[PDB]
Amino acid sequence: SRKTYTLTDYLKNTYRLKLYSLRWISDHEYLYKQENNILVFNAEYGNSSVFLENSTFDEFGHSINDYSISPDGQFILLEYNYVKQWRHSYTASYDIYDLNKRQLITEERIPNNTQWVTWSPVGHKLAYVWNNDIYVKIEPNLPSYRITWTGKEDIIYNGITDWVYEEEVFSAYSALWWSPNGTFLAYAQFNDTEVPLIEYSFYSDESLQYPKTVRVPYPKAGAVNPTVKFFVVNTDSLSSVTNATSIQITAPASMLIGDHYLCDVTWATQERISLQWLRRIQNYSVMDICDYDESSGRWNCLVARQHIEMSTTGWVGRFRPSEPHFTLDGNSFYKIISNEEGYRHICYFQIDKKDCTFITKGTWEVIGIEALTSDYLYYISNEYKGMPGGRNLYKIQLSDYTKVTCLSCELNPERCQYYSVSFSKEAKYYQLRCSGPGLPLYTLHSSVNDKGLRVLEDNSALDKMLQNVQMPSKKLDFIILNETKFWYQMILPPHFDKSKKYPLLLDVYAGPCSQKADTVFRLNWATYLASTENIIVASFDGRGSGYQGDKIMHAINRRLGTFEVEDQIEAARQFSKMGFVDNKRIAIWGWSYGGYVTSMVLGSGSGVFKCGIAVAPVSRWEYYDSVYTERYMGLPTPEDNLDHYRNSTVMSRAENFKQVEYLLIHGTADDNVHFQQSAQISKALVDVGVDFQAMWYTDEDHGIASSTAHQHIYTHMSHFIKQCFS
Amino acid sequence: SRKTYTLTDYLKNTYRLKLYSLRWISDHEYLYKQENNILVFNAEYGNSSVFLENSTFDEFGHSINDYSISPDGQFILLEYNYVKQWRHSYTASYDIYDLNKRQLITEERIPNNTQWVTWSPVGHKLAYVWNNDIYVKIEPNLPSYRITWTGKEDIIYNGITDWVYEEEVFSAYSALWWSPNGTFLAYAQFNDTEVPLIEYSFYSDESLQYPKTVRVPYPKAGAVNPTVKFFVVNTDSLSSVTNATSIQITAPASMLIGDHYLCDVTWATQERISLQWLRRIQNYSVMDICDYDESSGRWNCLVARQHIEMSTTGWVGRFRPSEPHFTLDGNSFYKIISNEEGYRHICYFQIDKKDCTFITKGTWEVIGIEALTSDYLYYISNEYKGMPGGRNLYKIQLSDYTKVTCLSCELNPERCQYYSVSFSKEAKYYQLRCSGPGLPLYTLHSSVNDKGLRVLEDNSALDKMLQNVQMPSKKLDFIILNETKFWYQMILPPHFDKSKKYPLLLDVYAGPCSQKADTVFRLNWATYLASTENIIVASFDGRGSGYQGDKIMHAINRRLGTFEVEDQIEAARQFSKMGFVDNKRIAIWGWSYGGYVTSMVLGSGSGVFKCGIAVAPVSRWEYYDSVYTERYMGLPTPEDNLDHYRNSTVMSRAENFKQVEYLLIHGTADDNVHFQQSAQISKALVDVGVDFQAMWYTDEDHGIASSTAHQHIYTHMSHFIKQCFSLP
Ligand SMILES: *[C@@H]1O[C@H](CO)[C@@H](O[C@@H]2O[C@H](CO)[C@@H](O[C@@H]3O[C@H](CO)[C@@H](O)[C@H](O)[C@@H]3O)[C@H](O)[C@H]2NC(C)=O)[C@H](O)[C@H]1NC(C)=O
Ligand SMILES: *[C@@H]1O[C@H](CO)[C@@H](O[C@@H]2O[C@H](CO)[C@@H](O[C@@H]3O[C@H](CO)[C@@H](O)[C@H](O)[C@@H]3O)[C@H](O)[C@H]2NC(C)=O)[C@H](O)[C@H]1NC(C)=O
Ligand SMILES: *[C@@H]1O[C@H](CO)[C@@H](O[C@H]2O[C@H](CO)[C@@H](O[C@H]3O[C@H](CO)[C@@H](O)[C@H](O)[C@@H]3O)[C@H](O)[C@H]2NC(C)=O)[C@H](O)[C@H]1NC(C)=O
Ligand SMILES: *[C@@H]1O[C@H](CO[C@@H]2O[C@@H](C)[C@@H](O)[C@@H](O)[C@@H]2O)[C@@H](O[C@@H]2O[C@H](CO)[C@@H](O)[C@H](O)[C@H]2NC(C)=O)[C@H](O)[C@H]1NC(C)=O
Ligand SMILES: *[C@@H]1O[C@H](CO[C@@H]2O[C@@H](C)[C@@H](O)[C@@H](O)[C@@H]2O)[C@@H](O[C@@H]2O[C@H](CO)[C@@H](O)[C@H](O)[C@H]2NC(C)=O)[C@H](O)[C@H]1NC(C)=O
Ligand SMILES: *[C@H]1O[C@H](CO[C@@H]2O[C@@H](C)[C@@H](O)[C@@H](O)[C@@H]2O)[C@@H](O[C@@H]2O[C@H](CO)[C@@H](O)[C@H](O)[C@H]2NC(C)=O)[C@H](O)[C@H]1NC(C)=O
Ligand SMILES: *[C@@H]1O[C@H](CO)[C@@H](O[C@@H]2O[C@H](CO)[C@@H](O)[C@H](O)[C@H]2NC(C)=O)[C@H](O)[C@H]1NC(C)=O
Ligand SMILES: *[C@@H]1O[C@H](CO)[C@@H](O[C@@H]2O[C@H](CO)[C@@H](O)[C@H](O)[C@H]2NC(C)=O)[C@H](O)[C@H]1NC(C)=O
Ligand SMILES: *[C@@H]1O[C@H](CO)[C@@H](O[C@@H]2O[C@H](CO)[C@@H](O)[C@H](O)[C@H]2NC(C)=O)[C@H](O)[C@H]1NC(C)=O
Ligand SMILES: *[C@H]1O[C@H](CO)[C@@H](O[C@@H]2O[C@H](CO)[C@@H](O)[C@H](O)[C@H]2NC(C)=O)[C@H](O)[C@H]1NC(C)=O
Ligand SMILES: *[C@H]1O[C@H](CO)[C@@H](O[C@H]2O[C@H](CO)[C@@H](O)[C@H](O)[C@H]2NC(C)=O)[C@H](O)[C@H]1NC(C)=O
Ligand SMILES: *[C@@H]1O[C@H](CO)[C@@H](O)[C@H](O)[C@H]1NC(C)=O
Ligand SMILES: *[C@@H]1O[C@H](CO)[C@@H](O)[C@H](O)[C@H]1NC(C)=O
Ligand SMILES: *[C@@H]1O[C@H](CO)[C@@H](O)[C@H](O)[C@H]1NC(C)=O
Repeated sequence: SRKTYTLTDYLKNTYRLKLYSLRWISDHEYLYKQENNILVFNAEYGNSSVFLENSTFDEFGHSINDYSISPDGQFILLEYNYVKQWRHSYTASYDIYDLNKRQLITEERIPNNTQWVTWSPVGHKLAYVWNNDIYVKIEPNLPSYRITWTGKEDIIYNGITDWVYEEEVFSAYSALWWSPNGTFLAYAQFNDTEVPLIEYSFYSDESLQYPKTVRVPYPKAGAVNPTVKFFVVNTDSLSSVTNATSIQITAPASMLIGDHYLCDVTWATQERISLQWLRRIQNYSVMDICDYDESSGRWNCLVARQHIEMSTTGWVGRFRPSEPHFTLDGNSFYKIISNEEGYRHICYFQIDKKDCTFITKGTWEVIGIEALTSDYLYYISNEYKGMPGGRNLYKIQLSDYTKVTCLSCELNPERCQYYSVSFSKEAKYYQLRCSGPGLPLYTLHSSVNDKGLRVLEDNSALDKMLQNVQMPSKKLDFIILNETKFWYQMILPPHFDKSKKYPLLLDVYAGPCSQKADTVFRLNWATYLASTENIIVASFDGRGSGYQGDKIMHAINRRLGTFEVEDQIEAARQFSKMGFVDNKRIAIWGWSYGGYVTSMVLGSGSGVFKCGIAVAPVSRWEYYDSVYTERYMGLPTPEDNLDHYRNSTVMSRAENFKQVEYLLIHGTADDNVHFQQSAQISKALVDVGVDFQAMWYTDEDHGIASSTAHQHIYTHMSHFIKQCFS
Repeated sequence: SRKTYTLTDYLKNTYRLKLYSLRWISDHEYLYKQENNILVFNAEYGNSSVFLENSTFDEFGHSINDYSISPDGQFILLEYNYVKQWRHSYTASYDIYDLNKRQLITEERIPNNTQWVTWSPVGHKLAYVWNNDIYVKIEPNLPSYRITWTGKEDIIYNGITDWVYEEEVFSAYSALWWSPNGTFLAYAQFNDTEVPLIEYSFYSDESLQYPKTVRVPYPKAGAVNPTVKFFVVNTDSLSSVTNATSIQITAPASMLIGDHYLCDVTWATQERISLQWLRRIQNYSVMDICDYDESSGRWNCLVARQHIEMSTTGWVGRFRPSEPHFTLDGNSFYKIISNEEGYRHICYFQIDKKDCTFITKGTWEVIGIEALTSDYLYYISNEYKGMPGGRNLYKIQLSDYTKVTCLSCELNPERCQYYSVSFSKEAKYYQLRCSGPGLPLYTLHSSVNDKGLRVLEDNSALDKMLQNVQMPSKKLDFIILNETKFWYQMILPPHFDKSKKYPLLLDVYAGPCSQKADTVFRLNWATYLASTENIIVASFDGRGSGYQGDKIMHAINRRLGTFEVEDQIEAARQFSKMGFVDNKRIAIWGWSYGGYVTSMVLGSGSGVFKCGIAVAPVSRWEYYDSVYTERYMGLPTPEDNLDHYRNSTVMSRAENFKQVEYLLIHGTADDNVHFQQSAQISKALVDVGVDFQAMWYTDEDHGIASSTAHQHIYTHMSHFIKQCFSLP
């Protein structure tokens, strides 16, 4: 009855989801990138015009992998010679096209190997980083003003983050923030002088005679961290005969007393900036609010105007303290924080008042604040139907907190229970993005009355393609572990029959604040497994899970490798007793933190799992980065948590691996979870005489995403899974 | 009843081959260590006495890894804190024990982390290397004299070899040579300033937070090679000048013209030293004979005493130029070189006459010269029965070369066909060591009449245990191709039945001058595969193999990855034709050069082999060291042999791997055949979407010899072979 969704369909991307990536250029229009050009759309009516046909550069001489139009609409930044570095970082060459004269700028161009570029928020000023220093161009074709002169590879970073700040703090390579109208350029400076370097071989193409050694400043748990400083420069004052003057904003004293991090920067007004700092022991943070002083020329951060955010049950924030949303005058702000009961809700602050007022409450949480107007605060939460894995857009009336309206819950309940949003500049319009449980649905709306203007993309095409294939279904439900309920999902094989017994694969991650049971529609490996191999692929969110309150999330505080691994086993245990689950054929697999939990479960002696696959797993927390690890584990010292750091390794369970079939996989050029972690696991298994399966991927990183490697690993894992299940 | 030889038997070393390791301290006595008490024996009567009691060093605070008694036997060097490095090199701590006063010396001790220590050949002088510099101690308790000040980590090596000289040039770590009576100390100096570094991670124990990066000066094919200098210093002047001058002996001009190597150094007399040099293009070699000029205090090498040795079809020597053996007076010497018929035989040289006189036969080869007396010259060869895989001890009468006697051939023809020997200091006695085809047998003889004095060890214990197990058998024979015979061996399952069809595993190496078919008795993995799994494990010595003449050994000159590979495929076809092999279950495996061949065969498209396993394989010759690679391949340049370098990689045959089951294994800390080699193979396979099996071994080197790692790899390979053959 029709074909199934095969491995090749997945690996070759036969059935592709359509998207609608737009970028608002004002409160009324937005740009829409296409294959052959770029169009500007009028949100009110839906009509459009061509901004440029790309063919404008058919003879540019280079392949452009990205365009960036000045908020001005007068210039286009052309990026090419792209070279990826870490998850967000990369280098590239840049050319600027002057749209006024429709001519490429030939003078004073951006240097090759530029690390980062960004237009100012309003006109056409540019700030970029080259060789670790900051540069500013007031006009696209004029000479640049050198802002910093201390940049030095692997030592001093100006305007860009180092490895650990890029990955675990800002999730970005950029370390510069323009003020609202472009007057000031704020930036951070990182000093990795005493930060140890992780080193690993990179083999490159066959033609390279000698392997090269990659070295990157990377702080593992307890090691020396990079230090940070913050500055602000006035881009309207830069001379040309004189060096630029950058003003530093330091302290707070409660932070300077020891190791700390800069964890958030958000401008409040044209002359007021907010900064959030976090102590190395991540259960205490402080927000400073600094104002410019023309007469003194400094940036003053009045005490009494700062706000302390701490936690007695765990760390601060889901992954870091939340971003504040300042009112128009910048005298007050809204921000998500953990309420008295441990659930995250919106709290309303006055910049000089100590206590804030929660404007939302209940046993559910706010995911994020998306827009703020004098009229309403728009946000996304999982309140609807009490489903932690679902998400809807709401608006709360700032004059009457009793008037909360769900703007997406009812649009199409059967198809849409998971949304994300994108508001125009002043929130006059918003694009809704439904991503499950049905096919993605993109729509446009107007805020004044929340009218549904039009459908932007409904994936009707794809829908017609899948009706011809035996697709699996998704069951989202829960089980109860003494008092508390925990959710799980199952990707079910076509024509599922509870009378029949199916082999089950536990797909796991389970890191702090993770969520693997949700209402999102996915076309992945699990789809193939259930559709072609008739394997049920389950996922479970137990202790440590997010979006359900701190009682659940902080349950594994200072105790990674305990409750989240046990709950994973407990869940698997209840699944086996279900009846439509063959208890003799149950497997488990995960990537990264998921590889860690997979490995820990397999070495627990549960006897529940037959086989398991660990990809790029963490094996012992002392090998992982400081920011992430310490957030949950504290410091690896005897005074603190060294004992648990030593009790939660994978290698300590080696002996228990004699009862299962294990497949260990890792990319040799993994800069995140070092290949070292899996090399130590295999050595421990060898020392105990445990046979297992292994696969290394040379020169692949944490994503093992090169086209051929991606195909190889899934092909290799599939053989392993069906071999185990047959 | 009666069990077979199980994997565990092999992995747990249940059946052990007893040995009899002795050390001659004179022409009449030898030392024999019994794990606890080191006693000394009298060759003549066999009576012994304790030389050093068991407890003598208890409370030492350290475990003695090894002992070393000085020539005059007055002192003993205690080696502890051993830390292995490469194949022969290792660092350690040392203490000297005064036997004259039963005192442990505590003054001016040898430094910790000392790289190498050696007694003078006479007396009790000492020469050691620390931080790449040479130091000399005239008296065990007195302060040392520094000889070199140029020592520099990974840059300048004094008295010790760099990586490639240790592994490929000398097959030894030490780079210093005391003169016979100990007056002079000769040494070489290696400058690796311009030599590229191979870098790889070493993870160490779990406790190490950040992995260490190992970097070793290692010249790959065609890269810059270390340069060498040779010096000779007079140690008897150390206590009179403050800074004794090291006299340099350079040239030859024919060598200085371009890249070269110092390949051998041996003293001829108290004042005569011979040096052998080899051009980077290893088809030309020169030996200088230099005499000390008591007048100018310099060392001069007369050109009339210079001996050239070149090759028109291949390289010089089996792996390098042959070592000379000088007559007592140093005016003439013997040396193994290939004759006009391509066979390696011993010829007699006079130091100032260029034409040498061959003293041995033809259709076979001399393996090595073992001892030289005024009367006879003793050597080992494979002449007996025309079996290239057998080894026997002979002796030829120096005054009449027609008089040659075999001393080992007839001792026990059924049990012994492979011998090695150890002569006493003046060749008055000698121990014979038989290693196959029966169980090892050690005997002691007196050279006067070659009379057998007694049996030192006959492995009677082992013999008994084995009569209680179904052991496999071994067949050694040959096959004829293009009218040339090629030898092979097969380890046959118990109760072999030529009427049945057995699965077969081709055990390969096949490197230049290699020999995998011989008479040696072995208790290894193959023993288990045959005995327990009933699999036939075979080996074939094809073109390129050694001990059979240059016609066969040089067949692969400048052509690695060809004939040698094709011949292993033919061997499997030839074995199949024998009628007792299952055409559907033929596999192949190898280690190192054997991994390269296994891989090249699996990617050949033959379809003779179902599955294969490659351990630490070479994948492309441009990744292997210069000395070994260039010897057979020349330079990887377009003007020379680059085309074949590029045409002989394993990666270029990845597509062909879709039709076979492949298992690739490699140690991550392999300093010899770099992990890089397998890393590029796996990547090539991933690039064409071919599935395969893999296993890396964290921190294991080329030997993957750690106890746990050893048991693990053989256990893993067994699962693969059994699964491939549908066993058990
Ligand atoms: C080992 O071999 C290297 C060659 O790679 C030798 O290094 C070379 O040493 C000479 C010393 O005469 C250097 O020349 C000097 O260069 C400086 C420039 O900084 C100049 O001021 C001096 O007047 C002189 O010309 C040469 O640069 C250097 N080459 C390299 C690549 O380092 C080294 O001496 C050898 N060591 C031994 C113990 O043989
Ligand atoms: C024992 O004698 C040897 C041989 O003379 C001494 O070695 C030599 O020592 C000098 C000075 O330490 C080395 O440096 C030289 O410096 C000059 C001037 O800067 C420069 O022009 C030369 O190129 C060289 O770098 C010299 O290279 C070195 N030569 C050798 C063969 O080692 C040694 O220092 C003496 N030991 C004692 C304790 O006096
Ligand atoms: C980046 O951060 C560095 C420290 O992590 C700053 O530096 C400071 O710390 C070093 C120690 O690493 C001090 O000492 C250095 O010099 C002495 C003497 O030469 C050495 O003995 C010592 O080992 C260090 O190499 C420096 O004195 C100190 N710097 C200053 C200016 O006092 C570094 O300045 C900083 N860079 C920037 C741009 O902020
Ligand atoms: C999209 O079209 C509008 C004009 O649309 C028409 O007029 C509207 C009032 C309404 O009746 C629609 O149904 C009609 O189709 C463009 O508006 C013009 O914008 C330019 C500058 O951008 C301005 O000079 C004109 O005065 C505007 N016209 C009107 C009537 O206001 C708009 O520019 C179009 N957007 C794009 C991206 O093409
Ligand atoms: C081994 O024993 C000999 C003793 O030899 C004896 O006489 C022989 C003719 C023969 O009958 C043997 O069986 C006898 O045991 C020791 O030889 C002595 O050596 C010392 C010098 O070291 C010498 O001064 C003595 O005269 C020798 N003894 C005789 C009788 O001549 C020899 O030392 C013993 N070696 C060991 C290692 O124990
Ligand atoms: C960035 O480099 C490009 C390419 O130049 C080459 O590659 C560089 C990495 C470096 O190795 C240069 O020496 C190479 O020439 C520059 O583009 C120009 O390209 C033309 C032809 O392709 C060449 O004749 C020019 O010399 C190159 N450079 C200049 C200044 O003309 C590009 O200009 C460089 N970026 C900047 C800001 O100059
Ligand atoms: C701006 O500041 C920079 C950094 O101090 C100055 O540049 C350095 O000037 C010194 C002295 O001339 C040179 O030795 C360095 O090579 C320069 N570069 C660096 C990175 O230090 C620069 O001179 C200053 N310019 C003005 C106008 O004051
Ligand atoms: C961008 O913001 C800056 C800072 O508020 C504005 O600059 C100020 O302009 C006022 C004029 O009303 C001056 O009195 C201040 O001295 C300026 N401050 C500084 C630091 O220069 C600027 O006007 C804003 N830009 C625009 C286009 O409105
Ligand atoms: C933030 O974390 C620190 C460190 O875990 C807490 O301080 C420690 O608390 C434990 C008891 O819970 C004591 O044994 C230690 O002596 C305390 N100090 C240190 C340096 O470890 C601190 O209480 C936490 N803050 C909050 C608000 O809970
Ligand atoms: C062994 O070493 C030398 C070998 O040259 C012997 O000969 C002496 O050598 C030195 C040169 O180093 C000359 O100055 C002496 O004249 C040589 N001796 C004679 C008698 O001419 C030396 O005799 C031997 N030393 C020992 C300890 O045996
Ligand atoms: C040893 O082999 C080398 C191979 O490099 C020979 O080198 C040269 O001479 C050959 C014969 O005349 C030429 O065919 C080669 O092209 C040339 N090699 C180079 C790099 O130019 C060398 O002659 C041989 N020596 C002997 C004695 O045969
Ligand atoms: C309660 O549930 C948790 C996890 O669901 C489990 O670890 C624990 O044993 C149960 N009982 C108690 C008293 O905590
Ligand atoms: C060698 O090292 C040990 C341990 O550090 C030390 O006790 C001993 O004195 C050292 N010996 C020498 C000769 O330096
Ligand atoms: C004949 O050539 C060699 C012997 O010279 C032999 O090994 C081979 O099998 C035969 N044929 C071919 C094509 O090599």
